[PDB]
Amino acid sequence: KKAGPVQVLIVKDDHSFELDETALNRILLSEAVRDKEVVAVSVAGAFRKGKSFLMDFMLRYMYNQESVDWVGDYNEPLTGFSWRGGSERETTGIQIWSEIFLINKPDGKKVAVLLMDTQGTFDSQSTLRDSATVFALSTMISSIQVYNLSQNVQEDDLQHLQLFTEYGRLAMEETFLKPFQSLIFLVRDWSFPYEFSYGADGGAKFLEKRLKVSGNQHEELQNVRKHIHSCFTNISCFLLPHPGLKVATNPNFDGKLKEIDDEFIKNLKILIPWLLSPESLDIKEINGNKITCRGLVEYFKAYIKIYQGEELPHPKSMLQATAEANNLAAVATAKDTYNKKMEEICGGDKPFLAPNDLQTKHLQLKEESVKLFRGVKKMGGEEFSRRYLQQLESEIDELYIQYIKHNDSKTIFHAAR
Amino acid sequence: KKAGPVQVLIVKDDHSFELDETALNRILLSEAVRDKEVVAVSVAGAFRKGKSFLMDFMLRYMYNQESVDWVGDYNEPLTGFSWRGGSERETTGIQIWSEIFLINKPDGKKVAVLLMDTQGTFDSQSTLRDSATVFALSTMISSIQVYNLSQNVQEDDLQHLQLFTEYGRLAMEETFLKPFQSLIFLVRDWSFPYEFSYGADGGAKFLEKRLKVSGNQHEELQNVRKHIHSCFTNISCFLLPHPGLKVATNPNFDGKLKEIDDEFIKNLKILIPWLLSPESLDIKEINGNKITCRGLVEYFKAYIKIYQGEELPHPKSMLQATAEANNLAAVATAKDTYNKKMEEICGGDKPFLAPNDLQTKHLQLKEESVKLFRGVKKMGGEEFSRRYLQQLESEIDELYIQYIKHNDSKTIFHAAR
Ligand SMILES: Nc1nc2c(ncn2[C@@H]2O[C@H](COP(=O)(O)OP(=O)(O)O)[C@@H](O)[C@H]2O)c(=O)[nH]1
Ligand SMILES: Nc1nc2c(ncn2[C@@H]2O[C@H](COP(=O)(O)OP(=O)(O)O)[C@@H](O)[C@H]2O)c(=O)[nH]1
Ligand code: ALF
Ligand code: ALF
Ligand SMILES: [Mg+2]
Ligand SMILES: [Mg+2]
Repeated sequence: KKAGPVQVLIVKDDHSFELDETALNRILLSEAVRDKEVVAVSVAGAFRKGKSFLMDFMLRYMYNQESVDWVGDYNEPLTGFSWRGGSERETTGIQIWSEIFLINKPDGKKVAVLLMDTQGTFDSQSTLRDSATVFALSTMISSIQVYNLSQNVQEDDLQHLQLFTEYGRLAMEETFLKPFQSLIFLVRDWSFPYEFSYGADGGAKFLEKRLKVSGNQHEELQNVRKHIHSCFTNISCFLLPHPGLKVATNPNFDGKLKEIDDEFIKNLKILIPWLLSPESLDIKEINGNKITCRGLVEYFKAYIKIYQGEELPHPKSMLQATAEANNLAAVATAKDTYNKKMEEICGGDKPFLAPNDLQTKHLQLKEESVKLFRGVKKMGGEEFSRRYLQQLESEIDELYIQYIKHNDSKTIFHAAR
Repeated sequence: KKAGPVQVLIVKDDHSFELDETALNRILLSEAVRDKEVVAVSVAGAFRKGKSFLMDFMLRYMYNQESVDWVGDYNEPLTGFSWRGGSERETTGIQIWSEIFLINKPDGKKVAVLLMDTQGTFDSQSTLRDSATVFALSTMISSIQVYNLSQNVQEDDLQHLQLFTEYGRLAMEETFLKPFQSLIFLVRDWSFPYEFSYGADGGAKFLEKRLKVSGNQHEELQNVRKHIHSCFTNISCFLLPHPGLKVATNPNFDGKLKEIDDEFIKNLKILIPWLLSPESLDIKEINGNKITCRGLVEYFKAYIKIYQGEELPHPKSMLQATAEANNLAAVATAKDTYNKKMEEICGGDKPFLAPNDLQTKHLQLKEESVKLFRGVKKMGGEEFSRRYLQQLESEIDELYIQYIKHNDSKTIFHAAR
C-alpha cells in the first residue's frame, strides 16, 4: 500500500494503554524483515516542539539517502507523520512508519530500520503516568533516542529525563550493562552560536559543560547527572538554529524548504545523516544481545503488559510525592515515639499497671504523638495530612489494644474488706 | 548619579541565603516611603528567558509614565537590571531597584512602588531548594507576580508553580484568605496569534482553556489547577510575540527598539501599563491587611529566617520524593505485617512459647517481611532501597526484643528427671 504512519501504542481517554498487536505484527513480522537485526529511532520530549516535523525530514533522508539532494524539492510540502502548528497536541501514543527500511551497514550487515514518533510530554490532557509511559517505552525500544528540547538544557529537563528513564528501568530485566544505548540532546532554537557553535561539536562542548560532575557540585546536581551517564552508552548533543518565524508562526506554512531559514537547513542536512547514515545505525541491544525485529515485537508486548498492570509505582508530581513522603515519615516517628514510651510503662519487664491508670497514660502518650505529628511542617499542609493523622491515631489504638492484653496477663487482684 | 539595582537576597555558593538588611532598610525605611502603602512587582520563572530585560522596560515606564512615548528613543540602549545573552545565568538571588516610585492612585492614595528582579529557576548551579526559595519569596513579597514562560503553558510549568507557591504557603501565617494576590502568566514568543491573539484578551481565553477544571478531567490534572486558583486572587495571561531573531541571537544587541520587531513593541506598549498603570497597582495585602514599606521589610526578614532554618520540608525532585515515598510506605507495611504475625504467636492472650521456638518463628516472620519489602518495585531500585531495608530489619529486631520480654514473663519451668 501507500507507506504511512501506524498507531501502535494507543492512549485511551481513561488513561489506559492499548497495543495494536495486529498492526505491529503486520509491520515487523513480515518475511522480509522479521529475522533482521533492528535499528530503532525515536524522537521524544516536550509537546509542540517540532518532533513530528523533524521525523518527516528523517523520512526524506531514509528514502532518498542516495541523492545529495535527499533534503527534497524546495517547493514540496513536508509529509508523513502528522505535524502542525497550534497550541494543542497532535501526536498521541506511539506511532511507527509502516515501511521498514533495509540498509547495508559498512560491515556488510543488512539491517532493518524502524522510525518512532511519540506523543509530547506534559501536554494538558495527560497524567504524568501517561507521559512517563510514552517516553519510557520509546526509550526502552529505540536504540537511538533523540531527546528534543527547546532553546536550552535546564535542570528540570534533566530531572524529567531521570524520572522517565527510571520508569523504563523498573520495567526491565536486571542487568550489569547500561539499560539503553544512544541518547541525543537535540536543542531546538539554540540562540547562542557565538558561545557554542551550531551542530555536533558545539553541542558536545555545551553538553560536557552542562552534564559535568565535579567534587564541589551539590549532591542533588551530581545525582541527576550520574543517573543519565549510567543509563546510556553514548550521549551526544546537537545545537540547531531557529528555523525562522514563518515556520513558527505562519498558519499557512506547509513545510516547504523555501520557507525555512538557510542556516537551519544547512544544519539539518548535517544532523540527519549524523543520526541515520549507515555507519551511525546503532543496532538494538537488550541485555547486551543484538535484537531482531521479531524479538523487538516480543519485548514491546512484554513491556506494555507491565505498564498495563499495577506492579510499578505511580509517577507523581513533586508536590504529591513530597507531601506523601513527609507524611509517611512523620507517622513513623510519631508512632515509634508512642511505642517506645508505652514500653517504659507496660513492656514485658514492667509490673502490672491498673487498667484505669494504663488508660490515662495511653491517652496522654497518644496525645503527645499527635501534637508531634501536627507540629511537623509538611507539603500539602493539614488538608493533605488528614488521612495520615487519622491513620496515626488508628494505628496507635491498635498498639494500645495489644498492650492491654499484655498488661492483663499480669493482673493482680486481692480481696480485702 | 543615584539609582541602580540592589542585591537584597544573596544566595551563597554553599546554597545558603543571606539578606542584605542594611541595603533593604536604606531603601524601604527612608522617611519618604516607610509609611506608604506598598506595591511590589516581581518577575519570575525559568532562567535565560528575558525577565530582567522586560523589567528594564518596566523601569522606562515607571520613570516616563507621563509621556506617551515612554517606551523610549529607538536608539537608546536598555539599562538597569543586568540582562544579556549567553546560556549561563545572570541574575542571582533577588534584587530590587534602589528608587521606590511614588504614584497617585485614581482614588487619591499615594503609594510606593517597588520592583523585584529574580534569579531564574532551574539553572545548572542551583538546587531545587534554591529555586523554590527565590520563587516563593518573590511571590510572598510581591502583590503582582509576573510568571514568565516561554512559548506555552505546559503541565510541568503548572507543577513547578504549585510546588513553589506551596513552599511559600508553608512559611506563612495560617489564614482564611488566599495567600497571594495577582498572578500574570506572561507567555514569551507566543507562536499562534491565529489561534489566540497577542495580548491580554487572547491570553485570557488561552488561560481559561488551559486552567479549566471539569468533571471528567483526571484528578491529577484537576488538583494542580485548583491549587493555583486557590493561591491567587486575580489570575491573568498575556501572549507576547517573538521579539525577532536579532534580539534572541545577536551578541551585539543592546536593547535598542530599532532592533526589535514592531509587533512585539506594539504589544509591549500594551503590556506594561496593563501591569503598572495607576489603576492597576495592587497594594500588598498580608492576611487581608494593607501593608506599608515598613511592614514589608519586617515580613521579608521574618520569612527569610524561616527559609534559613530547618523547620520546612526540603523541596525534592520527582525521583527523590517518589523513591522516598515508595520506600517509607513499603517499610511500614512490611513492619506492620511482622507485628501482626508476632501477635498471633506471642500476644498477651497467647501461652508461653519456648525461646528456641520463638526464635525460629521470629526468623521466619522477619524473612517473610524482608521478601515482601524486596518484592515491591520502587524508584529507583535496590540502590536507593538499601538504607530502608536496613532500617526495616533493624526495626523488626527492636520489636522482637520487646516480644522476648513479653514471652519471658510467662516462663514455665518444671524440674523433672
Ligand atoms: N520554534 C520552532 N518551531 C518549529 C521547529 N520545527 C518545527 N516547528 C514548528 O513547530 C510546530 C509543531 O510541530 P510538530 O512536529 O507537530 O510538534 P510535535 O508536537 O513535537 O510533534 C509546527 O508549527 C512547526 O512548524 C523549530 O525548530 N523551532
Ligand atoms: N526569544 C526571546 N528572547 C528574549 C525576549 N526578551 C529578551 N530576550 C533575550 O533573552 C536573553 C536573556 O535576557 P535576560 O533578561 O537576561 O533573561 P533572564 O535571565 O530571564 O532575566 C537576552 O538575550 C534577550 O535579548 C523574548 O521575548 N523572546
Ligand atoms: F505536541 Al506533539 F507530537 F508532541 F503534537
Ligand atoms: F538566567 Al537569569 F535572570 F533567569 F540571568
Ligand atoms: Mg508530534
Ligand atoms: Mg535576569
